[PDB]
Amino acid sequence: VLSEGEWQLVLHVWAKVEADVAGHGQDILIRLFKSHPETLEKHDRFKHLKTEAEMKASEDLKKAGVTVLTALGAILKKKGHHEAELKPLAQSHATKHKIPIKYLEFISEAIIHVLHSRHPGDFGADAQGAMNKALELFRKDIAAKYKELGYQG
Ligand code: HEM
Ligand SMILES: O=N[O-]
Ligand SMILES: O=N[O-]
Repeated sequence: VLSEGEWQLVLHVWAKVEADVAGHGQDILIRLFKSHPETLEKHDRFKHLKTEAEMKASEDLKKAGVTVLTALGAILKKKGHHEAELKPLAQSHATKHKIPIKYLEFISEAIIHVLHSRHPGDFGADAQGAMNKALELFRKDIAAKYKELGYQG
């Protein structure tokens, strides 16, 4: 559990993300791919990209970032009561895309990095700690679902 104040910290900084979902998505995916290049291999449409500029110019990458953040924002807004939203995501990520937990850790790291970089006043120790808890809970619960589906990733 997060407290209600922790949830509110999460959603307060999220509202900043919602002002420009695509640009935040671009920064987060580029951070993920630069930090953990093996992750890029999972995206057949754009796995050939090399430079930061190429990544910024890619329509497909920009769409992917919005796809992620739209889903994740809907998850966060449930304040832990997200089983229904996690169900389809676990299904595709376990059985189709095969995204291991370690990669969800990497993207969680990238999200934290970008929020700290862009919104430090809204991302002090309080809010960092609350977002860390929120993303940990997402990963815990998705991991259980993965296993239910037969995927030990
Ligand atoms: C916060 C974590 C994540 C969220 C909320 C998320 C969400 C989504 C959603 C909503 C879709 C479209 C529907 C679906 O196929 O389920 C999608 C597709 C996909 N996801 Fe994720 N995702 C996450 C993390 C990741 C990571 C870390 C990777 C790869 C390293 C990944 C790889 C893919 C792939 C390969 C697709 C298919 C389309 C594509 O190639 O771009 N996802 N994801
Ligand atoms: O690489 N996240 O889709
Ligand atoms: O709590 N989600 O499976």
